[PDB]
Amino acid sequence: SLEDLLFYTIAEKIPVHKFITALKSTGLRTSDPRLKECMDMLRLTVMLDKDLFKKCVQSNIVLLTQAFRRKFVIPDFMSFTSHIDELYESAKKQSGGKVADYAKFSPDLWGVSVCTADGQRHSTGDTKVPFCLQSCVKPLKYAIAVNDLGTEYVHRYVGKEPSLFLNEDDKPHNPMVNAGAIVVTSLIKQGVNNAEKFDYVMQFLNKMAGNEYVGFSNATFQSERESGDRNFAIGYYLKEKKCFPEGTDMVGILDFYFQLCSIEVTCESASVMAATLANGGFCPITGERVLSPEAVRNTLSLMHSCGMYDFSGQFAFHVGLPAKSGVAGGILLVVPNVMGMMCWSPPLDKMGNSVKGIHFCHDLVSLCNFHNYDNLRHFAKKLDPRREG
Amino acid sequence: SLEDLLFYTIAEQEKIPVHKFITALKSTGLRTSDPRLKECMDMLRLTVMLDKDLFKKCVQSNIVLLTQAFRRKFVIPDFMSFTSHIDELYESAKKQSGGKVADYAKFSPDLWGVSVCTADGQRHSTGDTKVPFCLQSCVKPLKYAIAVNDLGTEYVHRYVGKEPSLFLNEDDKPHNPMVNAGAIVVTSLIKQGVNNAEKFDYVMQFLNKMAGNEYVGFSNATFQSERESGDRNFAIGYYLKEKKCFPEGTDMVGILDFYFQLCSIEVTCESASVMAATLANGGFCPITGERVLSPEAVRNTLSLMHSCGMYDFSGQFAFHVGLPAKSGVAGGILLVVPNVMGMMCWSPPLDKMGNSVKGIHFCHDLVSLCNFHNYDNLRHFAKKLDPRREG
Amino acid sequence: SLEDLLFYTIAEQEKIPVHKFITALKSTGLRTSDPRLKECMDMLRLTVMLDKDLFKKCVQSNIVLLTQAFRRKFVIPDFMSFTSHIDELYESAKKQSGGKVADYAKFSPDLWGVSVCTADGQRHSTGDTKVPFCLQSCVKPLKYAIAVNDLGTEYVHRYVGKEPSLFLNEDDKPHNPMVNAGAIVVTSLIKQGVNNAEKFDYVMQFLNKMAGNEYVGFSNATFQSERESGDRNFAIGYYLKEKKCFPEGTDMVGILDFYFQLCSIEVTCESASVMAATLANGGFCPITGERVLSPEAVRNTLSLMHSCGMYDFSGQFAFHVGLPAKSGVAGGILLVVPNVMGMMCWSPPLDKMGNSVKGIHFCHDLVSLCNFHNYDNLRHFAKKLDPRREG
Amino acid sequence: SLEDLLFYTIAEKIPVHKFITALKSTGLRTSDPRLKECMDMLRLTVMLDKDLFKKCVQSNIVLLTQAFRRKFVIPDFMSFTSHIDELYESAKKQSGGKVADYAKFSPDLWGVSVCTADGQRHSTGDTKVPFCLQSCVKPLKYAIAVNDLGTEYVHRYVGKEPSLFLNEDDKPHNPMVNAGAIVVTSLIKQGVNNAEKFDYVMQFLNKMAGNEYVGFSNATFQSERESGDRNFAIGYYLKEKKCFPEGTDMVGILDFYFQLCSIEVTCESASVMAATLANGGFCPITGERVLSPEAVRNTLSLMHSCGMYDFSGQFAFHVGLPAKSGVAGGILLVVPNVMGMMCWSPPLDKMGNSVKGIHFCHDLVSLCNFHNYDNLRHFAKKLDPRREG
Repeated sequence: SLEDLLFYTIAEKIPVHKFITALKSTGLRTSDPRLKECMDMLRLTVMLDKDLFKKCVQSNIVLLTQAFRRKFVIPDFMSFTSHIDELYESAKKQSGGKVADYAKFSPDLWGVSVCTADGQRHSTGDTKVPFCLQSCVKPLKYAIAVNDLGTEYVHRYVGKEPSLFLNEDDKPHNPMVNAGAIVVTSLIKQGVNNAEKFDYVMQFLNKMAGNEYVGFSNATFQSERESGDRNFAIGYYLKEKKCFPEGTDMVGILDFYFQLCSIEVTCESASVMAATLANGGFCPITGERVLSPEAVRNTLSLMHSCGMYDFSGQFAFHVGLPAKSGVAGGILLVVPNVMGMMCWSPPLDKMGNSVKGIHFCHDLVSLCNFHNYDNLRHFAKKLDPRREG
Repeated sequence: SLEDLLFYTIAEQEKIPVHKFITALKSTGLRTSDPRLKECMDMLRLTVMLDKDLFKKCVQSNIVLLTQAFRRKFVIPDFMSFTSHIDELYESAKKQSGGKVADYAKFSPDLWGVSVCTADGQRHSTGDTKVPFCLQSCVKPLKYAIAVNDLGTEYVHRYVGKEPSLFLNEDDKPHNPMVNAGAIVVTSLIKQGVNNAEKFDYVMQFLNKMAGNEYVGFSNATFQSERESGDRNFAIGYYLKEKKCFPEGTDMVGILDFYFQLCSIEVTCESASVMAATLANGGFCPITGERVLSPEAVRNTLSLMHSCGMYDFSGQFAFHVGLPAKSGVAGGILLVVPNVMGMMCWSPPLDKMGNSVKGIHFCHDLVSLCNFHNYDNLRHFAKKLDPRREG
Repeated sequence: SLEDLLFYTIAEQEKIPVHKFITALKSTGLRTSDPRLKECMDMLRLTVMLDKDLFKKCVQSNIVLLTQAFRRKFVIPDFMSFTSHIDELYESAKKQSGGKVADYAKFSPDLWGVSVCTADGQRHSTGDTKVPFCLQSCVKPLKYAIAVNDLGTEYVHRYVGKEPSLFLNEDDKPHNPMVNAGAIVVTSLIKQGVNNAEKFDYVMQFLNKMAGNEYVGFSNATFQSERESGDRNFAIGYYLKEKKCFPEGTDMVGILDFYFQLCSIEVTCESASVMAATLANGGFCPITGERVLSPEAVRNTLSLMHSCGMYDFSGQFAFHVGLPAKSGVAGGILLVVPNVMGMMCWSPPLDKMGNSVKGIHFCHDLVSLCNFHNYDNLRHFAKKLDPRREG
Repeated sequence: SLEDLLFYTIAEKIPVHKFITALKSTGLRTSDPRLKECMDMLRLTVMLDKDLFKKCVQSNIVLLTQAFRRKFVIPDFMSFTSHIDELYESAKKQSGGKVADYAKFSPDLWGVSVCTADGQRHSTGDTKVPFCLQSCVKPLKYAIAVNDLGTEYVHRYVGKEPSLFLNEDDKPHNPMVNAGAIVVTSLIKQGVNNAEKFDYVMQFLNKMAGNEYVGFSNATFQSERESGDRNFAIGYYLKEKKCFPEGTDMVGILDFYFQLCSIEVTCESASVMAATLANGGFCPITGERVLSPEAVRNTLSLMHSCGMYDFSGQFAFHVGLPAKSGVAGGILLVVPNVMGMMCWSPPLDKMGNSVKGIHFCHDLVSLCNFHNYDNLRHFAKKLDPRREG
């Protein structure tokens, strides 16, 4: 039987701690939601045997086996993890950039979290501090919209390419720019009032993050409606051009838009969000299906072309990964079929992207064959974390 | 023993006819003419029943590969079913009879062909895949790969930009190598110093390598037609000369002539499909096993195909198809599906934006069907089918 | 004696009837209601035959001008013939029945009127010149003149540009005061500090001066309509607020409301024609003799009318007509012929570019006929006729 | 009789010199072509009397009277002339600018010539040196074209407004830019070969300048075909777009275009050209009709909008006069109904206009009410040279 087979794999009686260290090794976290029952059993008890063991691991056997038979998308997780630490310390040195002077804390924070498509977790630095999604949320509400309404409908209102405000057919160029994000906001969960629409998006972000940290920054929501002249301008221009769905309260939508920009996450929780996008719309730490593959494909496409503001082409060329930056200092990054990530560092460059975060993404792809158009079979001197030795 | 084990798997009882072994091999998708199969095929022709021993004698040579092929470890294992899908898509697009043909081309509006060469050498064609047509702008990715391979990204991009689009961008570089201006600057970096005839032979050599040595030709008829309406290109040429866009000591009128030549290069669906596959395959020609391009050159070529490869229709195309491709005014669409296969679709009648009507139809169809989109998931892909899997 | 000499020139033998003197005066183009003629007309009404003495008693007052008028030293001396030409042009354009009316306006497609006031006070109208319509964008030159007159070119152009055309130019100033953005910034410089009702009264005062005190009104109907579709203007308003385009401590939503108000101001062809003439006349209202505008303000207003006054049609218009003008969505075209006269043409139906169809027709016609083009020659003007001359 | 009346006007016997000084005073030049016979008579002879006088002045009486009865467009010419000298010395101080590094002489040359619509002449500085028209010729060949073919026809090929190369209807924006000047060149005198076309334009420029200096700089013609890559580029682009008239040799037209750019003039002769444009198409020193009023109106219009390159709007706003600058350092300037001018000074500004020349044009209009939209009746503190005291 599997838990016998596995009992031998890990033994030659078993000391409990010695099984925990074995597990964390595979990349998994003790807290893993899919590992609940097993941890519940172990928490009813310090030295297992085939009967005691089988008793606990029974309910989560398929997963535990796949982790211990090194069948995760990244077999040598410990090795891959120390490279990430190298990349982190390397990007730490880069001390350029200005903080959003309108943000107001320390320019000495920096964090990276990884969540594989298999649930494997890693962090370095300030990964547990909450910060604001800002523009990092634009791909998310877009996914939500398409998930609920579908490509066809959603792109009656917004465009699908890069760049003024309005494209050929008088739609905002795409939903990664404010004009387009504002429109997309007006499509989500119509009819109900804003408070309820908001509760709904928060619920959706919760599934996306496997229920890890998602919060809200009223401080930020106030600064946004505060300095939102530019955004109000766009709003009226959109109203005038009849860009919204019938029966829309435009001033209402802007207010909604600002709340969404003030949603909080951490490197860790966000990395899980990113991971769901890596993973076909399935949240990798709960196994729950959150987004239609169609919403995920569309989101990854437009992140690719339009995710790093003015720097999107340079980025697509040298990095080749769907990412999305935001003004609080985040870079949501997705490596399809492998992992999702969240990089956070307050100081931005001219173009509005986290300086350290940009340094990190470049280094990452220069190291491993994660570039969209890297070949998995011949890739020169890069390394492939997906392979054993 | 490896050729024993395989003898047992194909032998049902202690002698195999030669036609039965041949017929089992064909279905795996390989052609008998496969270059990595030459010795084996020689040995066989030099003889009608093999025993464990007379068979060992004919397969030992290319055994690693004969194994992977019979043990269905190819990139598309059930190649026969995948192939019937290609034919359905082909027939589906054969119906779409829109579009106007280029009028500078004197070709049948009812020519239409598709060829596939997988990253492993598996072949399939259907329709007019043997006729030769000119690459035209389809050549742009190829010669850009050649440039970056001989000179390296850094140098080649001192002279040409790397992004979509008044002819020149901010740094007074043409926008990217997939537009005429960019293509003319790239043309000027290849094989510097030596004369045109040689630069040309040199590229043709390189194309032959990429095509695994199948048909690469040349159409003087077209090359003359090109130089007799290259008013817009001469303009570009003079403007670039003025903005100091070429390397030192470039003869611009000569580069323009070299560039008309390259557009006039000929291929067939089948040979082009092999070229596409070399690009799909990290630089190795998949039917010769030979390294042709630095993977750095292949990544770049692909990047720019995805973003500026379909003329004004690139954005729509990248969103809906998500595959690097390049079209040309002759009716050709070079298509690459990274890690899987290369393709070439040829149908002369173009739509409004300069792309083959049928080739375009076919490309959307292909991705509706299989999870080949750049941003499809290999685990969860809803209703699409994965030709890389078994059940 | 001056009033003797003139008595002799109009007296044919030693007593003049009053109706004969009146009838001779009318033909010179003056109206009896002329403000610089008031005392003379009072004296006359206070009385039917004048002798050398009872006439001296009624003309001494405004004698300088009565002289210039009877001695044909006006800017257009044979005013009666010039007037019949205006009517021909009027009738010529009355035939042109193209164009759509603004649908935000509920006016007869068959309303059409033209008024003339020369730099000397000579008046002529024909068609519906008594009906009141809204200035709309026709007000833009006026309030820009007011700005530059109260504040001076240098200041006013710290806030708005001075050239034809993404809303903002290089220096992040609206392009020019004749487009909505420019107009909204200008609106924000006038009468700073005090409240809107007063700023408004203040402008109306200034318009009354410019119109020699003839009809300036206001349409609340329109002002309400304007504020109920000012989505595009509120957008401009927010964008300007963001780019720090206003002076210190401007209330933007209030400026936008003030600006809708100014668009809703009412005039008639006749009163507007006097305004136009003040602009034609270096700033002096030609029927009151009163200075209303610095000539520095008048030159600028005119410069910008010539270059950005006819919406997207300014370049064509300046080439073919060569006269500063401004149109508005109500159907009005403020026209100035420097040193000669001002005009106002009103016909509600607009063409594709936002200009009155008949007003446009009429303006080209006018310059076909007379050498009034900015760049016609006063000596050699081929087949055109000069209304400033005698034979 | 007129020459009696005039004899008294100038006497109370007449010493010949004393009549010459009297004449030059009115603004006229002794060499005046319309004063030929009179000067011929005086040159058959030193102390006239009514018989002797009448004898000489008879043939040119109408003109001489109009000059001596101060009936010229500028009555107080001597006064107006010293202001011009003020303006000249004022602009002389301004020592910025770079010379066309591709031109190659002294950045210390500077000249202004005036020719009134009445023949009155004045110069200061280097007004007798020949320099190249360069772009200053663009309005001239345009006038020629329209004179011979008419507005309707000529604007089938070129535009009439400011700005890439091609406008809405695929015509160059206007003939003051190279693309448009090249087209206009292809319209002039078709059929005949270039040498003959050129002879014809030279003939036309001769009438325009009252037969004053017009020459040709082969040195310049060679530098032009030399560095003409940009121009060749435009040529092919124009060929491709079918912008030329049927049966045109495009490479031929470019060569023609370069010759025209190498035509020489002086401040003095050019000022006469400008004067013909001021004067309705009549050459003011010969009385000859050279250009249709239609060609003159059109030329003045497009000089107004497009004559000073990028600086055309600034210029139109602050100066209000039709002008046209050229890269050798000329500014052809026209004050309609009054005078024509030529300002020359090698050093250019960023935009390509003579620095001193720009200084001069601004000062000129700030002084006198010559601005297009100045009022001749109320004009504040400017002076009106057209009026007596």
